[PDB]
Amino acid sequence: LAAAAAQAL
Repeated sequence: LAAAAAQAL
């Protein structure tokens, strides 16, 4: 999940 979120940017 942390990576999914980071992907926003």
